[PDB]
Amino acid sequence: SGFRKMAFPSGKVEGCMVQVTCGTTTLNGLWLDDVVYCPRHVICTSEDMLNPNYEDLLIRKSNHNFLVQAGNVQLRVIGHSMQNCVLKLKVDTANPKTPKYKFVRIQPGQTFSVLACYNGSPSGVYQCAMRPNFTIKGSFLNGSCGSVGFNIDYDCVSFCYMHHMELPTGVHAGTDLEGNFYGPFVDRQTAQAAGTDTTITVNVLAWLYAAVINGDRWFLNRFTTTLNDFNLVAMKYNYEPLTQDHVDILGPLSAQTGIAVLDMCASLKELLQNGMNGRTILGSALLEDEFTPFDVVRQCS
Amino acid sequence: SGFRKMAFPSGKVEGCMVQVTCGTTTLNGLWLDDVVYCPRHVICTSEDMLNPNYEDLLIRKSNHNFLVQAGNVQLRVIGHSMQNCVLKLKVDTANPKTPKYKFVRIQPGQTFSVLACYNGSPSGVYQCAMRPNFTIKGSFLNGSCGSVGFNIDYDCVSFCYMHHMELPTGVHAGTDLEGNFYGPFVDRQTAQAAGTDTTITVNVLAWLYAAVINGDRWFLNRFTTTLNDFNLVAMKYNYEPLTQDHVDILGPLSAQTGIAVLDMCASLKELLQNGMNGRTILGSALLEDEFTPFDVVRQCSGVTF
Ligand SMILES: *[C@H](O)[C@H](CC(C)C)NC(=O)[C@H](CC(C)C)NC(=O)[C@H](CC(C)C)NC(=O)OCc1ccccc1
Ligand SMILES: *[C@H](O)[C@H](CC(C)C)NC(=O)[C@H](CC(C)C)NC(=O)[C@H](CC(C)C)NC(=O)OCc1ccccc1
Ligand SMILES: [Cl-]
Ligand code: NA
Repeated sequence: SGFRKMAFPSGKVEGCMVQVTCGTTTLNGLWLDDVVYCPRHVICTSEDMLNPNYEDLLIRKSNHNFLVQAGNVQLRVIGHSMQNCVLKLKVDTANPKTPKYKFVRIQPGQTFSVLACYNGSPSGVYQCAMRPNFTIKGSFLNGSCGSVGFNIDYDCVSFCYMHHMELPTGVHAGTDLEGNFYGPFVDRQTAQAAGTDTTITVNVLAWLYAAVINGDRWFLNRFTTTLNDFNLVAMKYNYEPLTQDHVDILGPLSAQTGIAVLDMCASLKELLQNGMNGRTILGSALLEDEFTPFDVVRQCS
Repeated sequence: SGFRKMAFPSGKVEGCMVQVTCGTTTLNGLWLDDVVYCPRHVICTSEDMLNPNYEDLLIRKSNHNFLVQAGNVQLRVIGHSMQNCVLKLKVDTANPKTPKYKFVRIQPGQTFSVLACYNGSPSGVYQCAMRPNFTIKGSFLNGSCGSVGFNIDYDCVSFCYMHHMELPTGVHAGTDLEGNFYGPFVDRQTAQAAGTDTTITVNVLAWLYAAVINGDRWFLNRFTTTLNDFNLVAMKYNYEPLTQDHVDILGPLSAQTGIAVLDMCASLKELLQNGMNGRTILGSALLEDEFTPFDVVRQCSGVTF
């Protein structure tokens, strides 16, 4: 029993983290096989942070301009290429610690673990979710760029996020490992702002099911709702629409608890209307939306 | 910016986890040098778990009764002994992945990372605190026994917890790596309960400092209090007493933010007596007490391991 925000063990990723320095900028890179992936803005200077021409900056670089350090070992760069907003540095040695891995681009509402790193060394590991507005709510300081997000279902590391930037509300933006930003952001210091964020409804429902699995029922009620009436109410609290895909996805947790999905929607409706009246659910006084249905099944079963 | 419940990187510990099987019970062990440590109740039967005489149950056991698997490799047990509630299985091979480590016993209010494991395979990592009632609010399923808690201090892993059991409220109990239970618990399936818990005051104060450092300031006020006055409020609201040593420990955060501890205590006093008036702090509608002062300084300064 118990329910915690649980990250994947980070050791398979720790063994991939390196430090990349170009000029006076240092950040982190991800060393897989004979390639180091990092944010391409490591090649910016303080003059071209607003409108960098990355193609023009990179053609001027020599391999020896990139200083890549893996623990105490300098790696030798022997070539390079840019893919969207990620730089791929070819090195003369393959990482002997390369795990089984893949690259996946995730959808809003998905969760992943972040291994926050500075100067190529790990600081800690935590769980995040891709918000509906394509930001994440991380914990990142100066130097954290190139830190990655990942899942490790089974024995394979799925890399889904590389950190690039912080926006004015203190939230974070980045790319997949093919260098495509999540959301409309660009790796330029021109004014940008995250959209109004919303709550990941399907994830809240999953967590309410987790609460029932863990022995709590105080928030249930005798009512039900149609899907459309649920979405008309949830709208008014800045909740994301619940789709029929989401209802299907909750089917297994529904079967395990005996609570029909639309009956759980009626419970959520009442919680939005009433609040918790001094009670908690799974140790929280707010409705939690950074556990997916898959996460709940992973941790409870 | 940002502030998250953050665990230590777990790689040094992942290389130490093994599977231990005795009879029909399988749980986890910790392989360090040429010893595997695991809960002694691995030796208990389905027919005999209510009032075990562990002394007597182990002499019947011999070495090849314990099946130890590191990944897909069997380790040969060559000796066995008991220390308090932990079994020590001597194996024929030293763990080549043994990190720099030590065994430590922590105090209530201290936090640590838990590497939850099943069948010798790490499955997840999360941050916990030793509650004042000596339980932890973990997440553990059948087969999780022998999962370990730890901190990292520079390059050294400090192991502080091994998981043994679940209490009726859904909270968890275990031992240090010398086999001493935390709390007034015993390793048998007799009636036991967690005591009434309290809130870890010095940790709440640390988390309020983290909030200020991240720009959440609405709860600050002009007032100050004294240690004596605040501790009466703390007692009243089932908060742990605040000692002068706690005040000194928070000193750094006090200097950095310009809010003296007794200044911040007057904020916490007001949040206890009046509540949050609908607002949140660092994304929480409750007062969070599982960040230590060290945890806050570490995360807010980017310390690495
Ligand atoms: C890499 O380690 C670092 C991580 C941050 C968490 C500090 N990223 C950057 O420095 C990044 C480089 C640019 C070229 C992508 N810049 C930012 O993240 C920057 C904030 C820094 C200076 C603290 N954000 C930014 O420029 O956002 C756009 C913007 C500009 C002006 C007004 C609003 C928004
Ligand atoms: C080890 O994998 C496992 C971890 C649990 C989280 C499943 N530990 C046990 O099975 C443990 C062994 C005993 C000898 C300490 N037993 C328990 O933890 C047990 C709950 C299990 C069956 C889920 N709880 C227990 O013994 O609590 C005391 C108790 C018993 C009966 C009535 C009141 C209190
Ligand atoms: Cl996805
Ligand atoms: Na004050």
